[PDB]
Amino acid sequence: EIPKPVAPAPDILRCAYAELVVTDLAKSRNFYVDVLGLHVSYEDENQIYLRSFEEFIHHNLVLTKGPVAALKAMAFRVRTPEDVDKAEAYYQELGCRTERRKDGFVKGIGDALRVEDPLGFPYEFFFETTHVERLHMRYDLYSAGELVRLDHFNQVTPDVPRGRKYLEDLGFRVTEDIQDDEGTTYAAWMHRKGTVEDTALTGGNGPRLHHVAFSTHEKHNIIQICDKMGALRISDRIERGPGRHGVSNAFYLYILDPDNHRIEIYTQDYYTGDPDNPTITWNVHDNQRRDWWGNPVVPSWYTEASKVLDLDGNVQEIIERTDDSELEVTIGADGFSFTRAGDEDGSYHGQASKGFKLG
Amino acid sequence: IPKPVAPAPDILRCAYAELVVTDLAKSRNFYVDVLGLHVSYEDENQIYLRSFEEFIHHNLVLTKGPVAALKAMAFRVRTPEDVDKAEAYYQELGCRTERRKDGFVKGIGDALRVEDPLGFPYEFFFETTHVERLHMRYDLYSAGELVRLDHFNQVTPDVPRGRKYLEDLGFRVTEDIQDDEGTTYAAWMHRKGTVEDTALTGGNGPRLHHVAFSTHEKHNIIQICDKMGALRISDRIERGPGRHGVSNAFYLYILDPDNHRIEIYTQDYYTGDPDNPTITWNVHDNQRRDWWGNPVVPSWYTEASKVLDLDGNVQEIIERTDDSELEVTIGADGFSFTRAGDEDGSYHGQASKGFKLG
Amino acid sequence: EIPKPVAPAPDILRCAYAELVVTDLAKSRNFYVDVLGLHVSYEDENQIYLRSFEEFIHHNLVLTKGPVAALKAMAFRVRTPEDVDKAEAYYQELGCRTERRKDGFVKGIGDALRVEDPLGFPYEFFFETTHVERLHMRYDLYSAGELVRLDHFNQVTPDVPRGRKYLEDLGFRVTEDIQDDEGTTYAAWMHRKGTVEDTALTGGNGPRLHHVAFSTHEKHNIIQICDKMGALRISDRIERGPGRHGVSNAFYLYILDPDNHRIEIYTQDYYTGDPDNPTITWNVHDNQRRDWWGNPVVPSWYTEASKVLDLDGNVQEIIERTDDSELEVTIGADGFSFTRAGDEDGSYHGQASK
Amino acid sequence: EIPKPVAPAPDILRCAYAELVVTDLAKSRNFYVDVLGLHVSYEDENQIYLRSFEEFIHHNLVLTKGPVAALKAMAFRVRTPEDVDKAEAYYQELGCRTERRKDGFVKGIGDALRVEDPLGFPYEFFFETTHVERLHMRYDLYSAGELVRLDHFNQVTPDVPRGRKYLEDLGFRVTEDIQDDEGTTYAAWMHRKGTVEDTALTGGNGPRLHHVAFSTHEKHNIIQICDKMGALRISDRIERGPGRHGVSNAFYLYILDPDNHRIEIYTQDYYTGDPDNPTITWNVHDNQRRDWWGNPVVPSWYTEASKVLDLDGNVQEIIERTDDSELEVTIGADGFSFTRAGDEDGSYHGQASKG
Ligand SMILES: [Ca+2]
Ligand SMILES: [Cl-]
Ligand SMILES: [Cl-]
Ligand SMILES: [Cl-]
Ligand SMILES: [Cl-]
Ligand SMILES: [Fe+2]
Ligand SMILES: [Fe+2]
Ligand SMILES: [Fe+2]
Ligand SMILES: [Fe+2]
Repeated sequence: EIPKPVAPAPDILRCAYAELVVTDLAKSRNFYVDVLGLHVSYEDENQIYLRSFEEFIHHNLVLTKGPVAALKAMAFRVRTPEDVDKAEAYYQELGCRTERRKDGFVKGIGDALRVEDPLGFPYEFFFETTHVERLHMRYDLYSAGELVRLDHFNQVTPDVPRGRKYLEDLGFRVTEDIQDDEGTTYAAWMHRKGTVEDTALTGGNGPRLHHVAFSTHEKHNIIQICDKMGALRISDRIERGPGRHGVSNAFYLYILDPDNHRIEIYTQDYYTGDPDNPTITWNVHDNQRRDWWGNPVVPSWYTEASKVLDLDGNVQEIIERTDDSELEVTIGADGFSFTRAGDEDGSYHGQASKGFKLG
Repeated sequence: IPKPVAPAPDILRCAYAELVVTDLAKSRNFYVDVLGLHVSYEDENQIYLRSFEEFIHHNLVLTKGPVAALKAMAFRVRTPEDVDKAEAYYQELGCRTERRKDGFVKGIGDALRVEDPLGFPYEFFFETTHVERLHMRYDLYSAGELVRLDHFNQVTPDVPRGRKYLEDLGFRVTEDIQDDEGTTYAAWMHRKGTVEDTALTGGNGPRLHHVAFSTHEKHNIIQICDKMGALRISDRIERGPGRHGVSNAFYLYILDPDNHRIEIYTQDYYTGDPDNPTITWNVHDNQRRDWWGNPVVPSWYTEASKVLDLDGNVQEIIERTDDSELEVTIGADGFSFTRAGDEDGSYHGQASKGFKLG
Repeated sequence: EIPKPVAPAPDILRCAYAELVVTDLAKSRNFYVDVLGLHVSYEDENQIYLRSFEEFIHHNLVLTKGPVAALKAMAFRVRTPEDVDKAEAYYQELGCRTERRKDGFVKGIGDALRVEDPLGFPYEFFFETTHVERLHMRYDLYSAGELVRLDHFNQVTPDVPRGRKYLEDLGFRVTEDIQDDEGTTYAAWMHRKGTVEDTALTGGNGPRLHHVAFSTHEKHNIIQICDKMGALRISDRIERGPGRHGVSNAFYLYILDPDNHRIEIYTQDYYTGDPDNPTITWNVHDNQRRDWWGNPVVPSWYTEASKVLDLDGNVQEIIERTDDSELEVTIGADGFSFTRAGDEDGSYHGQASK
Repeated sequence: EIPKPVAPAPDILRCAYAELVVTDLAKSRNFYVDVLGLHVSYEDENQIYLRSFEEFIHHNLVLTKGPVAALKAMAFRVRTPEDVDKAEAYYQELGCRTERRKDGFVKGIGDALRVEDPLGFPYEFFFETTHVERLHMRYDLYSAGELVRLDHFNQVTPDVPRGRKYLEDLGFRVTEDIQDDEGTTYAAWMHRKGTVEDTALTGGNGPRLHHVAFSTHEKHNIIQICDKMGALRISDRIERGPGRHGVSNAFYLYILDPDNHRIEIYTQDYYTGDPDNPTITWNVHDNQRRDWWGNPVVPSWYTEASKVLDLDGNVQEIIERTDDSELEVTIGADGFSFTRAGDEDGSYHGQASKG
């Protein structure tokens, strides 16, 4: 159990950007710029800095060339410069390794703290950032699949309750979770900015990065991404979806970048900003919890995720989950799911929904 | 099947299906309360339903009976005389016909039913009772509104044989699915200038694969899925939602209380020019049925509705001997590709996206 | 009135393309390609040939550089090559001037007949056309405002009944119209392809071309055109809309090209293919007939339209409408409209709505 | 100038609900429930408590039968019970009339403070509220025009700078505003919850309530409201729109209830929660500031607004704006607006855009 520090938590606004290490920068730029339409804030031979249509901070995604694809940092914006000091004190009290750079780790960010957090994830906290042209009314640029915001991260970690407590102390509130009737938590979603999530925990071997999520305005924009992927004959890079989530109630799509970093495209979750926002707990065997329409969750969605780096840039060693596996208990050999609680009709025993089994 | 000397009836479009249903109240709940179709007439025996933009009496007749099945798939013809032409055409084909001057179902007049050469019960009619066209009744409009009847899809063992017959009847092939060794797995064909009025799916038959209704927009289809989740009947969402390859339409397949399959469809393309370019897809192309490469659930290939003869008895099934689309794509000896010739993004002995057959 | 020929009418499939004369080709190209996203089928220093997303024939729009902006031809595809000969015999019997070019008037069209029709409009009939790549699944090209089909033309003409009967003899079926209780017809819509319209007649001084219309898939695509025009700071070229039509039930927008040629963007009218398709007549004073939400129709919509050319390329002289003016009876000083017939609440007298 | 209290401001979460006095409870029910599809949390013979599709607090709208149609309370929810204490001390230091009830003024709200604020508006602050079934996944109920959230209020007040300063001291941050080159402010928008607005000031004679705004998921849902109103042959109750706003970038529609209370339907503005969120100032003569597509703003939109009540339920006296009138300077007889700054082409003199 991760103790609550005496030192006050930094006041975190929102998820702000991810730095992903990529192996072939030109290939990755083709994906995020040509395919997905993100806007270039800056690039050179080593990095690409990208932002969403409605962003005014410098970037929402930095692609950094390196030998091993991995998450290098997941960055949260804090409310004041002094919150960066607070973050440093808070993580030092937690016994975590920290690194402070007054002029930033990446271009367009100023004073910044990176930490190896207690779950082994590389978090950044910053306030200072170079404002850029906010493109929110640049409909001359707007794509049929336009990514309008950065929405959230999702982290794979072996012990969800341990992580959840730590994130709650840091001021995130859990909006939804997935549990069973035997005490196991499989996943949790938690926010600062008043949407369903700024980050999220998925039970599994970790630390690994499950995905980064961008929003669109409307559901047809997500459909267009799928359609465009078909036209580009890269439909094999559509992992899962499109669908309606149970958890979050968002319309969603998961796609895979050239280094298999998973990207979620997301729209129309709900307001969570009230402090007594009702926490929704879904049962792990409810077949409408992940896809509301009951479509089966591909096994890769549970098993595959990106490496994460330490502050030296080396891959963090993976710690195996010992709690029950969501995959196993729902679609595995001894798995079970239901459409209606207590009804055998529309239930699935040892296989996935809709007539499929694990490959 | 030979081309008759007699002229084909001039067919306008698919118009309505009569489905036999076993429990009329449960079927009513599905078609009216879940799907929002509009009642034109009902009694203890039948429910007559129409789509939002329709002016003819109905697009769907649900008839209570002992064995769920397709009883008639009906096409409207251009003139009263075309019913006489249909009768002569099918008589020359040596098919059983039955003519009723005052119709088989309410709101249809002079009508001919035939057991066609493929074993399917076709109706041809001109005369129909017009009703209030609800197309601007936005006070009634559902978030999932079904706006038109679009097409039928028929399961039949020998696709080329059926195709040639429909071509003689004036349907024109728009798209099809073949392999490199000359097998045909499916064909789509039209009269009204959309991708299909009816379509042939290779398989044991005669069976009715589905009846399709349109929506205005893609979000309307999404809403049907969402509503089915809220009603906790997501298990009746068979396949989708998706984008089709063939037709380019956004789609969904759902199952009614008797397992009759309904497609919801939108935004296919114009085919009314006589030299409309045909499109042939390779059976192993994993974008042909779902453009996004999502797997086709095996029930989509195997399950379909019984059809009746003109006495109300079930038509006997003839087995397909040509290769099975399921088997050559997603079975244990199957394969499909994302890019022709590329092993990356290819699937061998299983479906796309990491699933095998359950 | 225009007598029915004994010669058989050509079998007309649909509206197919318009040739518009434009004064500055590069400015026109910016509007139709860069703003509206139409797809280049051919271009040179004198002409740009453009098509919609789902088209397989060579083009839906030809922009031709010339001294005077005008409609040069409104072209219908016919069902067979022999239908061009039928069109020639038909228009000759009508006493109309015709010109036949076996190798076409514009690139990508073959054997073609142009006529000065009885209403003074330059019609073209052709069958042969060069097929091109049908872009309907090219979602790598698809714009947020994508124009997917050519839908129809709309013609200003002084005597709507006279034109309507002529078009009916040619096989067009009227789907909707606007009339009053005194028996005046103000507009009619008519089709071959089984939508609400391939061409339409608006009562006014003519021959003039009121608009060319393109379809989108969905209503948001039309919204995007407006939003894009705002971002390009050319919102002054949004003439009317976006709205829901009463007539046609379509979602719509009217915009103006650099020569003030009017383009409609249109989606989601209904099927009219059955021969007893019910015809809808609206009362001219019904304030929901043109915009279903009761938004006012700006006067320019009724008064402004494009010149049309004769076969020598000279502008056709205009004949003034003598029947009542829809503008005058609805939004002019002695005009009126209602929301609910017979209710003075929601009625407008001597001005427009809202 | 309204002074900044020594007392700390309450932590305000968001706009939460409005209480509207209406004259015919059945006709108002028909509008809000049958036409617009809002969900009934509670009703009796005197009041109807309505909520949006995604709401979990008891209600977003209370219709209260009474003799004079008016805003009775615009309510904001605060972060903690102790913030209702903070509110009370804050408004007392401002010399405002206050009234606190530990068991609420309306059903479904607990300890609540109502005030006559320095601009003459009845504000309520509360934390405690009865939770109800959150209908956000009830797609069996979802309307083609579904109203999903309460988004904001908009207030008519004669002196916008004066009001703006007061709201900023209260913790609202200005996101967008409308000014001219002569030092006049015509409108401002300001937020707590990280959208463009929780309330907004429109320069005019006041206090009056300009509108209450509800969100939809998508733009087509707003189009459907218009289409439905045509089918019901009540298109005359569509005042303005649908449109794209300049200010806020939201897709919008303004309609009128049976007592002429103005309702906005709104979707797809942007995130403002960062504390250095860039302000956007529009010039009052820019014809894309209110409707981005340049559609004219009808004069009633500027002139008409709802009465508001004091804490005794009497109508607040209206104070006249003496600053320049947005109507007059843009669409009046000596008005002006432009499409492109400095371009005569596409400008309008003494008249509204589009003919
Ligand atoms: Ca258990
Ligand atoms: Cl999920
Ligand atoms: Cl398919
Ligand atoms: Cl109109
Ligand atoms: Cl505005
Ligand atoms: Fe996610
Ligand atoms: Fe189909
Ligand atoms: Fe038109
Ligand atoms: Fe507003």
